[PDB]
Amino acid sequence: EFEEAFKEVYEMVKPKYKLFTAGPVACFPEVLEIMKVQMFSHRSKEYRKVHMDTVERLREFLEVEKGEVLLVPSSGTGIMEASIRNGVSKGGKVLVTIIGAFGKRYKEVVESNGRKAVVLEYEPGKAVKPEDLDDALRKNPDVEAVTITYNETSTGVLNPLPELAKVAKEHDKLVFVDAVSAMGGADIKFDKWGLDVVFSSSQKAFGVPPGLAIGAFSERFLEIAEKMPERGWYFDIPLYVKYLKEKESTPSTPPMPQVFGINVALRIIEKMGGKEKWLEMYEKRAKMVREGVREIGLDILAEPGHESPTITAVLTPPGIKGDEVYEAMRKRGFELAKGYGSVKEKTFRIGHMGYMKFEDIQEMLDNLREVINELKKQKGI
Amino acid sequence: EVYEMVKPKYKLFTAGPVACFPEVLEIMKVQMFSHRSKEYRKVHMDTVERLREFLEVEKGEVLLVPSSGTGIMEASIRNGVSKGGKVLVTIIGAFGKRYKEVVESNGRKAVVLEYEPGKAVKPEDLDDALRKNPDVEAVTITYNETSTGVLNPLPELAKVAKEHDKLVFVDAVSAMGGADIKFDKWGLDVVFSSSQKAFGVPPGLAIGAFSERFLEIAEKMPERGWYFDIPLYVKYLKEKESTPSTPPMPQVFGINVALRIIEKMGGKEKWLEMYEKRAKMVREGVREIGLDILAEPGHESPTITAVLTPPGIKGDEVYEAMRKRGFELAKGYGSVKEKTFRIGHMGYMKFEDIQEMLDNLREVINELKKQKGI
Ligand SMILES: *Cc1c(COP(=O)(O)O)cnc(C)c1O
Ligand SMILES: *Cc1c(COP(=O)(O)O)cnc(C)c1O
Ligand SMILES: [Cl-]
Ligand SMILES: [Cl-]
Ligand code: NA
Ligand code: NA
Repeated sequence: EFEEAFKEVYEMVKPKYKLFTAGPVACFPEVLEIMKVQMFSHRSKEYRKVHMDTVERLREFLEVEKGEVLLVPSSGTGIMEASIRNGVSKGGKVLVTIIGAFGKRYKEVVESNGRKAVVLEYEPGKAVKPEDLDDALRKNPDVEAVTITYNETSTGVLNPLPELAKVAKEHDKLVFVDAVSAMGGADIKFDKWGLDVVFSSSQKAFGVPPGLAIGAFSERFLEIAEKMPERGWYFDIPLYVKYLKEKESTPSTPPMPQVFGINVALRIIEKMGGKEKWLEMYEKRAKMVREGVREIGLDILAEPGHESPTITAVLTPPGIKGDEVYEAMRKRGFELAKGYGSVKEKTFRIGHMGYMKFEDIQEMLDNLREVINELKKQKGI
Repeated sequence: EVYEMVKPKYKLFTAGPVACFPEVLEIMKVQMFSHRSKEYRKVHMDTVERLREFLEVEKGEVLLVPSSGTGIMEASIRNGVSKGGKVLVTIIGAFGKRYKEVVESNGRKAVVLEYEPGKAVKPEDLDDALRKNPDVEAVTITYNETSTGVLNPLPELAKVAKEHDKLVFVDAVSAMGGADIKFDKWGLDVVFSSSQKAFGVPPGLAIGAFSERFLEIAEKMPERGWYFDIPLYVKYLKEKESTPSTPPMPQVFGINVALRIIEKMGGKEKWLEMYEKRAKMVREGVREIGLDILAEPGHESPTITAVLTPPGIKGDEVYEAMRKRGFELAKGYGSVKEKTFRIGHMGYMKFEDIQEMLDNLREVINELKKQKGI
């Protein structure tokens, strides 16, 4: 009846580019289709069934048996905040490992919530070393938890989580993991690696629209949380666990479309053969992108052996800014990602998450080569 | 596979989420892109601007937040009330109780002014409560209590609060878009809503409006966090025309479509009159069946009605009975979930759909009475 109301907004949001973004990312058509289904009550038997099926699929995917998996109505950073209000004493110290922009965000989340942050920082492109963590924990024995950015989206680096988590546990510390750009793209074995908190978002490796956060919490974390004073209501983890058990839903209204979308995404992974084959696909995309930029004669930021399977930070040739590549590719129909953080000018990024065909990547790379050559000639280099 | 579990199977008269317009559902499936792109910044600001217009906000700030409405309920407390500070929480239903829970769980103290389900807060009672509670920093008001179908006299209540120089926090989750709101004019300091009620958009997004006074306090408020740091959201809106973290883009697009629909129908005035017309139709419809509502005279909600079931009949029975007829109403909520069931009148629903729902409700009531020997 109000076609024009729809058409007016469509003109602003209609598909314009082939997406190689850092999040949100291109969603699979099956996911987009479920996003338009009519709503109904989140307290209904119909919804409770879907909410729980999604949680079950995530417990399987994340290999969680002893801990709890929750769906939260917020972006991933919501659980980042939750980890601090629930698992660290007021004024308590947190050893925040920083290898990029999001490690810095965790620090801000720690401090803004009344906790203290002890930093172990590296230059963009480097990954945290287990030996340095052990060293840091040695001289900072009063810290209660350690945060690890599994996949640093600003640098295209994947931290060696298993080994880092091992070291943290040897010091009997809580392990908090920001896996926003890692979950669904890099493996996570929650119980086995001894993680206490891991969180992610719907709009990265899972290829679902933004609006939902996914969290997994250990028994150890939950025991501390239920006794943690003034942790609030919106991110009261024990409250969420109680609602999941009793009402098979969330305390407040959940982002239903995104939940349906994640369920579809999990079924897609199952259809293709399971988690292993899905992660294999991600590694093949990453490889193709890295090898492709290498052919063009460009270097990447990530140190060898720690390259991200979800995104690559490419260093621009001398005299060219990341923004210039971003804008030039857009004019050719390709949306990459601007550099982020302290390397925003010396790099641009290429995401390889969500709906992405190998042929589209190849086409993107051929256009990038021309963009690079043209910018060089343009500037006389 | 998933479509089977979520496919449409009921005519919706829910308490939230609600039935969304076809236009809104269609925009919900558009492909995503960066929330840091020029394309998204344009849509984010257009939506915020249409909301500032709708809410009549000029001096304050309007924000879109990645959370359900309760998220801003929490934000109001962490940003506008000193730690250990006192808040006068007015309660007339289940959600007033939630605000109380949010106040206490965040380390603040709640002073309660509570009424039995069906009643509305009286400006005179609020005035007396405030005189006896001088240390109170803010007053919370549930504009539209969804569990009882009651609309509080916000303008008059906000008036009293300001007379005592208190901050005015308003839970308008089931009110915004269904009952008028004049932010600047009424002196409100915080008002928040969700996408899944009167606006008829899927859940996942929260809307908030904040006054200069509130922001001044928030900026100096220690340890208010990051996710609900209002001044941070204002800064990102101003500089990045987006949110600090990733926003629920589909729902933002949906709210924009919804606001354009309101415009195309004649504007806010005509939209609100449409809501009152719908509510009046439901109230007379149930009263014609021989039923009464819970809301006290003059405080009937334009978005939802709490209907008292006949003696011997539970609200749940009517809910399940209607479901078998293809109609989805709402179970009673709170301490009256047995004596009442609810009929929401939000989102997409033609007057004819309401009539068809009312006719089936009549047969359902008689069928229930008959099987119960009534
Ligand atoms: C994208 C991202 C975040 C923020 O996720 P949101 O959903 O916007 O809150 C945090 N950490 C990392 C590593 C990310 O890539
Ligand atoms: C539905 C409702 C809420 C909660 O809204 P959410 O989006 O689920 O957080 C709060 N208050 C009232 C009056 C409501 O109707
Ligand atoms: Cl609810
Ligand atoms: Cl961001
Ligand atoms: Na602009
Ligand atoms: Na602006």
